[PDB]
Amino acid sequence: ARPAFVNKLWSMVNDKSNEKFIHWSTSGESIVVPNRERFVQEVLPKYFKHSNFASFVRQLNMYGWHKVQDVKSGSMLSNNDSRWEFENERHA
Repeated sequence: ARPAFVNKLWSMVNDKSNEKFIHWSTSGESIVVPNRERFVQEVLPKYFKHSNFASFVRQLNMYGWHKVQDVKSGSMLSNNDSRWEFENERHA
């Protein structure tokens, strides 16, 4: 209940050190990574010392958040690997 991980995420997803790198999709319930390159290389190690994007997704799962790598409908999806939208709950 109220872990230090979700408590530190409320400041990173904001826009202080990553001002113009990570923003909300529309009003929450999802995060968007327009430039995962400049982000990870200059943001992932600026909070979790030397972790990788894989470790970041691991914490999101054990706390409640989740990734998004499925192809249900997608009229023209499945054609990009550098810009996705984190989901708060894909399945249960």
